[PDB]
Amino acid sequence: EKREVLAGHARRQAPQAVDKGPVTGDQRISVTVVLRRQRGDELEAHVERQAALAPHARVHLEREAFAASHGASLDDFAEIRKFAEAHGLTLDRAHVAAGTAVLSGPVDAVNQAFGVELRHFDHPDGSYRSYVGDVRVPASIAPLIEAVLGLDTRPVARPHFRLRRRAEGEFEARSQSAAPTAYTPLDVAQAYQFPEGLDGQGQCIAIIELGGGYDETSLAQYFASLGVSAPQVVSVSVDGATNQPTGDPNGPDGEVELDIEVAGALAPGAKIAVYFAPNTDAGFLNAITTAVHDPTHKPSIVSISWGGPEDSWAPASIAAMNRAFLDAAALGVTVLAAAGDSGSTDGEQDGLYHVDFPAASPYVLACGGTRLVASAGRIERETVWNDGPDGGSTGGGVSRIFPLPSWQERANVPPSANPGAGSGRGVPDVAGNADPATGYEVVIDGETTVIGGTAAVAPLFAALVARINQKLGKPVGYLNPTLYQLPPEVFHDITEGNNDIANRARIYQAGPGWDPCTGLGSPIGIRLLQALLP
Ligand SMILES: [Ca+2]
Repeated sequence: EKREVLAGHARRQAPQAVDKGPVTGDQRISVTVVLRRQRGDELEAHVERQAALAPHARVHLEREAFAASHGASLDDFAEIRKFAEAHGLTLDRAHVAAGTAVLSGPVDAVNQAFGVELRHFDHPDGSYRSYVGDVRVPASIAPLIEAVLGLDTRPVARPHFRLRRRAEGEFEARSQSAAPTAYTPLDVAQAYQFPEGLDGQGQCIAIIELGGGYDETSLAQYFASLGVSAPQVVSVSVDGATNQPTGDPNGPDGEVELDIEVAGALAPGAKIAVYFAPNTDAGFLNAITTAVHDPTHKPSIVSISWGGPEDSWAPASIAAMNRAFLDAAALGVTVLAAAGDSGSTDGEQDGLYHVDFPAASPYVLACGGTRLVASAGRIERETVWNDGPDGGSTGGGVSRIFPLPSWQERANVPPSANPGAGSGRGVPDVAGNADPATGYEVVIDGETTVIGGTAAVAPLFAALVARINQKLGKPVGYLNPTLYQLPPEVFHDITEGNNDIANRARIYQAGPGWDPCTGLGSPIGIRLLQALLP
């Protein structure tokens, strides 16, 4: 019958990608379809509505009631199964609350079902399969499908951490005022006045990982060296991915282990659930929906240190991710994400500034990066993290996908620096120490070293939220609107520096109040808690 284009799936060949022929032989391949769901408008409105309410008197939805009220319908899954069967695909697994389904079949079947021709591509960052053109499905099913992910398997995200390269002191003079010292997460938390007497007991922090793994020896050695009891850590497999260390310190293991060590050191009473998934748009989405809707571990917080330029994703994939973050906000789950570690250009050399996703989502607490100089438990100096082209810098900027939220509009978010300007959601929301030169001591694959990157800030603040949730007795959930309504005295304002590592324009620059390098600044823990208490 007639076919219909599914919006947001158009793709031209990627820059630097080389076509290596059609995918054939017909091995079995899997994709994730995102279905329409019941009462989608009400869901968005409910969250957008609760904004005018302090998170300690709001009404969030419950996981057990969510599927029936806002999940995809069984009638719709039946139609998706009919569509699958009619094209040689199988509906392998349904996720009712999240409103998604995994379908698999030989390439010819996937090609036919979605109106694409999958091709092999070689690229400097890794070979993958993808399509050039658009996705078209039978008109009869088109209304039921909002997105198809996994057709393109290019690595979708980068873990936003960096290993320290320089540790040696100044020749004929060893001083301390910005380096070459390092901190434990506890030292940083003290500088940010995290509320004490709290360890996150009763909370579960979900940590999303798109590669690598952790080993118990590195973790045990780390916590023992701090003289603290280690948190309970469990691994969760998504789409067949598992806890699989590779042994490379600059590989995904570095991210996995720093995430656990930073969050665990500060909220050792929290259960840390680590969700492993493939590094593809489908894997990333499935890791987030699995954690957000997890009936077993029931996380109250999700920490993400992986991401990619918002323009490197298919629009339909970003929309599906954003919907999963809307679910988290509706369910009272806080989602934090590193804002990027490659400055205002986010690792792209096309002559444009780019912000990183998921940080760009209005439903995510975007975490920027600073260089922190602290001593005797106090902040002596805190500036924008910018160590140049090869050293990295905090992500930050103006989204070209998401409009400026009403709750963020009074902050000093500027128009985009790109040609044409234009308003958009400002990145980041808050910031914390991320400079490897004033980094965090960690144990990665058995060795003691120092790391930085905004990848450390998401777990740092995830632990802060866990402590605050413990004190409040109930989860704070979606915090963004609240943060922008709080008095400025709740934050340590960063006013000096810029996150431009591409040119001399000082792209974006810090200043009094909100800026596109550090957002509202570093939270002052005890003040934030006090402001959230009834
Ligand atoms: Ca500022």
